[PDB]
This record gives sequence, C-alpha cells and structure tokens, in this order.
Amino acid sequence: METIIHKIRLFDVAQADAFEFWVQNVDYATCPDLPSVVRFDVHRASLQANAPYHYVEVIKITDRAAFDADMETSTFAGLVQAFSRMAEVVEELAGEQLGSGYAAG
Amino acid sequence: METIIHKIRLFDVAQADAFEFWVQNVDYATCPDLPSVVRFDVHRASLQANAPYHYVEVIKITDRAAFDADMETSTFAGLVQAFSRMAEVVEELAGEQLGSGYAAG
Repeated sequence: METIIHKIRLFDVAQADAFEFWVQNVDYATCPDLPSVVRFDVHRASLQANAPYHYVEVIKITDRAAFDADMETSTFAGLVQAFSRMAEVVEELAGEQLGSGYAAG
Repeated sequence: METIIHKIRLFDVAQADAFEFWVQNVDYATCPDLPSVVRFDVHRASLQANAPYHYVEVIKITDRAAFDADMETSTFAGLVQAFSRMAEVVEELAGEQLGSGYAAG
C-alpha cells in the first residue's frame, strides 16, 4: 500500500466554496472510476490569503504503478482540468505503508 | 473529522528496523487505547541518511479537542518517550476533513 499527500494552494481564497463543492461532489464522486484509489480525502488547513497552502489531500493507493496508469485515463484528465483553474499542488509527500495500519472498530 | 500529518526524521537511518518494528507492534498496537484516534498509519518516504524526513504519519481523529486530551494520558507519554529516542517530528500539517471522503468497497 502507498500514500500520496499533496499540499494544495488556491490561487484565490475567495473561490474556496467552489473548490470545496467540486471536491465533495465531483472529485470524491469520481474515485470509484479510479481502480488504484483505495481511500481519498481532502482537508482544510488554512484560508489565509497568503498561506503557502490551504488544503491537504491524502490519497491511499494499491501501488504507485496502478495510480500512474489511472492518471493517464481521461477520467483523471477531467479532474486535473477543473482542479487547475482553482489550485496548484505545492508539495508532494509519498511513502509505502508500514504493515496494515490502525483503523478503529 | 480532522487529520494530523507529521514528517518524521530518524536521528540515524541505521535504526530504521527498530523504528519500523516499534511502529507496527507498539505504536499501532496502542491506538485502541487512544479514543480520539479513528485511523493511524505510517509510511516510509526515504532512507537517505541526510533526508529532511524519512517517514510520514497520517492521524485521522474525531476532533482536535479529543486528541489533545489523549496526548495528556500516560498511554501517549509512553509512545512519545520511545519515539523520541529514535526520531523527531520536523513538520506538522493539519486540517478539517471536507465531507465524508472516499473509501473503496
């Protein structure tokens, strides 16, 4: 299992509400069509205009190889096109999971 | 729901195997005793000696208030004591989740 994490900066924090609606109703809604995505969630870190980043996304994937293929689909290209009108990735963190992790009952 | 993410740097990458055994068999194993922790997992990013960080941890919590209380327990103090012999947090990212996220069937 692997995890990719992005810091996301809005070009304009006035657009937060469009961004968040897109995330919840378009970005999340498209994840069933990306076979490599096991878990995906986005988190609001800051809405200061000049923040180095406003959001963090956490993508849990089967393996990087599978995710890379999913990125080459037109399903993904449609997500990127919309994302890129509002926001940019300013850092990527990635790793391979140790063991199975913990998840509450 | 909130998420806390740490970049973790080992003082000495020779100790990776002790660190990873501790994470999987002690750190993960203690999470049932921390009521605020909903999900927890650690990820190996890099084992270059001079890397700014080697690991990333992702902590999903009910709310920051509940987590803060859990940190004041002696359960947590025992985790910190061990952690601090091997590693240091070099960055914290945190946010409030947008909606319910996506999780594969």
